[PDB]
Amino acid sequence: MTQFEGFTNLYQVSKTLRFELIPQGKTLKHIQEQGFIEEDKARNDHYKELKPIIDRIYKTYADQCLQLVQLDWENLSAAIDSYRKEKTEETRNALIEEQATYRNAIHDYFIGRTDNLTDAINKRHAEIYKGLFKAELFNGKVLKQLGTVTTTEHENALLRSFDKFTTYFSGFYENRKNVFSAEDISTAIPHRIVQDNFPKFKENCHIFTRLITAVPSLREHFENVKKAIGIFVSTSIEEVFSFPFYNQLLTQTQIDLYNQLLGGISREAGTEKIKGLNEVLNLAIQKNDETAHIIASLPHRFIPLFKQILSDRNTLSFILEEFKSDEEVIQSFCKYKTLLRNENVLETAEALFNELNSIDLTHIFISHKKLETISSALCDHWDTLRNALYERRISELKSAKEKVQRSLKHEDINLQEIISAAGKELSEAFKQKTSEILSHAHAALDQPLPTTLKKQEEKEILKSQLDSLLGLYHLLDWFAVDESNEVDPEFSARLTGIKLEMEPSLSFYNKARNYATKKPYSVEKFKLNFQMPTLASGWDVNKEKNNGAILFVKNGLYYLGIMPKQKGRYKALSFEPTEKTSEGFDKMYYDYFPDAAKMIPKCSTQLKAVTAHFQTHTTPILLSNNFIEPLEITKEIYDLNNPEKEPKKFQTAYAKKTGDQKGYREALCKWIDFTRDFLSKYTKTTSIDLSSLRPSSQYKDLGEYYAELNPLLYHISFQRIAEKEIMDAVETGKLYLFQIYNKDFAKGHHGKPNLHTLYWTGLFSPENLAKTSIKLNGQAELFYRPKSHEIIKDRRFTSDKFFFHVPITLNYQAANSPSKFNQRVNAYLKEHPETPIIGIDRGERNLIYITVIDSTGKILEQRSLNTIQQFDYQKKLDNREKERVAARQAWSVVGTIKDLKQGYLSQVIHEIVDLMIHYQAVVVLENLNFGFKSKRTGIAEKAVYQQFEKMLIDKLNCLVLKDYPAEKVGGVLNPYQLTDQFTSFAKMGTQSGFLFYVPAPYTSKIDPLTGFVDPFVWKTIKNHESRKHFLEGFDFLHYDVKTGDFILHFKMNRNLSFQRGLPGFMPAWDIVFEKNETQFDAKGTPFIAGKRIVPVIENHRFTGRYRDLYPANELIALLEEKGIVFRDGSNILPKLLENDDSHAIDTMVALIRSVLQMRNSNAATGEDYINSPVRDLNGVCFDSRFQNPEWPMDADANGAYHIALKGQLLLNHLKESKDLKLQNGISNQDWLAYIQELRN
RNA sequence: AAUUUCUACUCUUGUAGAUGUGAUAAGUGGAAUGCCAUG
DNA sequence: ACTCCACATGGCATTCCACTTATCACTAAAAGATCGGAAG
DNA sequence: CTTCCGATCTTTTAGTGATAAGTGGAATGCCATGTGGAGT
Ligand SMILES: [Mg+2]
Ligand SMILES: [Mg+2]
Repeated sequence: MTQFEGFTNLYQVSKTLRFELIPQGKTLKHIQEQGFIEEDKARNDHYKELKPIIDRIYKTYADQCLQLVQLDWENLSAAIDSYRKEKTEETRNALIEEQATYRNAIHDYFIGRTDNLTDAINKRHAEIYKGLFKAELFNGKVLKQLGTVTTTEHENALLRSFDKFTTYFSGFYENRKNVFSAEDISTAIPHRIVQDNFPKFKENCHIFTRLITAVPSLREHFENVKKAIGIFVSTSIEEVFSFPFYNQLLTQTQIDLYNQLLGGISREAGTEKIKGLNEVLNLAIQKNDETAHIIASLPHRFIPLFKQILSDRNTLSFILEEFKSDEEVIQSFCKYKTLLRNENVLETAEALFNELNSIDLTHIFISHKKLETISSALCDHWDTLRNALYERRISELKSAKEKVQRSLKHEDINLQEIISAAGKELSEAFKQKTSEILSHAHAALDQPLPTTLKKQEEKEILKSQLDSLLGLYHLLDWFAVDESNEVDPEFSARLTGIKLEMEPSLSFYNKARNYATKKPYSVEKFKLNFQMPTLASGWDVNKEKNNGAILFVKNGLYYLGIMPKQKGRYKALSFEPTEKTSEGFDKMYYDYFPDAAKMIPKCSTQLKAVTAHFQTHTTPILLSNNFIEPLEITKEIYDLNNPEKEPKKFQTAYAKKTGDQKGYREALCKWIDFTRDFLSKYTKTTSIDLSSLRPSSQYKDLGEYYAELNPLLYHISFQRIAEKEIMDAVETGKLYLFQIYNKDFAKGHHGKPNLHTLYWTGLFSPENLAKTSIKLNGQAELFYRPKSHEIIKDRRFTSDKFFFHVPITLNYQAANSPSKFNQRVNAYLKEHPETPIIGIDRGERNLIYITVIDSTGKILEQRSLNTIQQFDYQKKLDNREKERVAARQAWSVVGTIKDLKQGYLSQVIHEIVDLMIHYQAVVVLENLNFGFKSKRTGIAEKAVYQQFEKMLIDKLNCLVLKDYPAEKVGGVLNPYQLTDQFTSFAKMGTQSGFLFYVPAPYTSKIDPLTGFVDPFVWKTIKNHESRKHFLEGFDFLHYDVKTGDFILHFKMNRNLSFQRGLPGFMPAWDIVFEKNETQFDAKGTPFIAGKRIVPVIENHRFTGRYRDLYPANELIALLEEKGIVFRDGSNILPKLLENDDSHAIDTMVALIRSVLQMRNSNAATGEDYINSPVRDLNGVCFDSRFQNPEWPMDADANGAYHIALKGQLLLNHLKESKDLKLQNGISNQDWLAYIQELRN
């Protein structure tokens, strides 16, 4: 009988606690006068300068390695094709093996162990790779093998400024070893080549060959654009899109050339662009030819490749010049404005714009491409000018319409024909517009310039002037000056003169926009090192004089002590432990042996002495260094750890590959005995009570043995020190004493502590000291942030503050990773039938909506989480989102919205977790594609689709409730672990512990009472005869004489060509045009039943705004206008389709589409209800405006309710699942059939 | 209207909830401006 | 107190911003470089 | 006047089994369409 309290101590999690350090006593004088802060600031600055200098070596080596790659890519393409054909486990394993094989084949060039290279080149690559992650980068032991980097004297000084400090780059070495490795890291060069870029290139090749097979002219078009751009002159376009061409496109230059082939080289702005592959395909589609209809079915976009991991991008496009400071942009703009003033732009522009009143307008022309701008700016709509032109061309006349459209689409038009088509109103609006634009330009030129671009007003005035100048340039670009059509000579010459004068303003606008929108400078913290190469990397007492980090405890206040280097040497400061009743500090005594898996072979088998001993003779060697008794290394022990092959004989890989269970068991037992002897004999571990360990032959696998052994090697004890010694040490300057501090260590605190304060207090509590459940970690780091009753706004930023980031580890007694975590949760849900569901719907109108259901589908609690603790967070997020949108267009400080969303979700996660604990339920979420949620966050960044799964999963991974006692599960020492260990979103399955993912579709627009959905898809009824065929497919519809509602019948075996392909459980439906009378809810508000909300499509091409519709009222109005009698209750459908008028059939289809729309939304009045087009067997049509608590209230509440029921389906199928596994997704047919069978 | 830091506050020199840091790399999405086209 | 109206989209290019996603470390001790004093 | 070497400070190192990712596509929906401005 498993229990809900059993979900604890399953896996380790690592957390970082952050505290402010208060300098205690005279330590601030000693840390300031020795210049540690300034030296560490200079060290950080030199590191930031030196990082790209070092990166040049890695980029050069990666280039020189990747130009030598010569592989055959047919096997990987075949593997991907076979995986895409059928998604099964065996083909997935084959694809994983092939990807690993190619990732190793790429990695062999970096190592220098490939057959297809010479021995000298391989030796050079091996000797380059050997010193690539060491101090050989600094002292030139590997730089002279390359030579191409060509470091100058300042770069050499920067490189040698880190003398005896190379281990500062240790984390950089770990970061850069991920790149040159083939261990399936996403941030690796071979993984990027094999798994990221190659599927994109294969899809591009398949797209190209399909496109060429469909139409032959696109081959000539692609050859012409490839010749015109100027890339790959030796390879044809049939050879570029081929598998052997992927031996290139590995270095960044070839990738950028391929991307410029796809996208197109761009010249300077104001000059015609050379099109790309995607651009010319979009141009061919937009022509609306028959070939466009051919292409539209095909997938018509080539996918560009990704950047290489280190090499920077370069392009053939016009990289436009940038300014460097506010002084330069103001001085350059003042010079440009002065130049425009003495050249006298404005009087000759006004002469041009008043010359139209006394000139023959037949010798002037308007550019064809910009007539839409004039139409939008001058008249009520963009279509008015071209509609007038079309009517005028008709008035002076099948094929003639095409001739008129072809004349209007590409040939310039004179202004006299414009003035004949439109009349006096366009003339007066035109001169008014030029007068307004010239007035704006004159006002901009007379207005002085601000000095600096610091505050918003000084940037807004600059934008106001420069946009007016751009508007005058746009107005001046209206006229056509080219010789292809007739034009007055002197006017054209002077017009191109003033346009040539005005040309650089458009580039000036872009330069000022690129400068003015930069992020403002803000002071940031930097890592302190106290002139120590390895400061605070470990708390151990053996390393306490080299690391310097020692913790203390003083009557509940926690202190940190740093002993600096004295005259450049490590003075081993020692403390004498005294009697416990003496007043003073309690020193923390750390005892650790970091990991048995890495430290048993290092201190036993991988010594230089042992390896040198075993390459001449097989006699066992006795080791005496750091051993109380001489330990013996035998021959078979050394060959167990060095088997001259990748799998070792005592590990699970050998047993899986070979199957020799007996040999694996013998090797494992020998290794356990050897580790026991080693831990018995080593001085560091000779006092460890190893009697609690199991015998050697009982362990199933070595990882279990290490997971059991590791908690025994960690220990903390506290020793008393006299206060006089510590005070003398901190006064003399031999010790820097800081107090670990936050809000909860203040004088007057009353309430419950912070969660991290609970972690810190529970780490050093006596019960955790007796048995370690929370582990204090190394690699602590110190940061210094400078300067950026008496209650003061932003008091914390008024002075410099020392920070202290310290990692901790929770659930230390557990394993590193859980052992089949989902099996335990599935077993617990299998043995517990009555388990609720806390299903969640995410959106933007309602940010989070939840519904809690029981096992029988009833509603326990439904509630919108737009407001928590009397704060409507959705309105605040909407205001912030609108402020950011309006601020990024006025060149303001955009700011951050992540903080407010995190604040809102901190409340939401607490409410959801509180319901989880109080109901002992599961949480079902909707499985949304990353593209969809990124698109919806792009449209409105108020939304919380992302940043909600991550916080919920990370909270449930280590859930500590503040109220609960520490010894009880759920306390600070026994956290709840209700989710699987979070590694990455890609590797997450459909179930993560108690959190469930169900498919998204058919959860909102579904009737909760009977499970009806709209069966049609409205894209297939675009034409009138299809509307006739859709109309004759229905059985009947007639007016009920006693209830006043039209009852339309449906049989599901009809209109299969218009259905979306989901036959429901029911064979028939009763679609009802309900009587539009007044109904009252529980609160007494009136509403009209059957009301629908539909956007207006009166223009037949655009989506207008919403309007209220009444299907019964408009239906009876249509039928009374037609005069068709219906009071006898007879079927009207054959009486209706007997006429050939398109208006009646069109409004019939419109009414049917409107009545079948379940979701009715109107953001202006705040209405999100659902009305049901069909009738329940109880004789009540559903309407959520009744607001009965047994049924959902809004549409998002309905969405949450059907997320809950979709997870109810999974839990219902779990009870009959003998394999303790869930379904492999839920098909929409299965879900609809299940819900419609449950309702009926 | 105080906070390691974020969010909502002020019976309380503080309250309630949350908070994995550092480093590196990549991608996505907005906005402005150009070019070719579409309604 | 009513009613009309606000140009929109597709493919690329440049710059700027914000935000997300995916790896590594959470480390004592063995090995190697350096140096001040002893010995020749 | 020159050479060695034991102390001491940086620097590099050692490396387990999680076994996962369970598939089901063939297309849908998953959510919403600027909401706010003006004259008369
Ligand atoms: Mg939903
Ligand atoms: Mg929803």
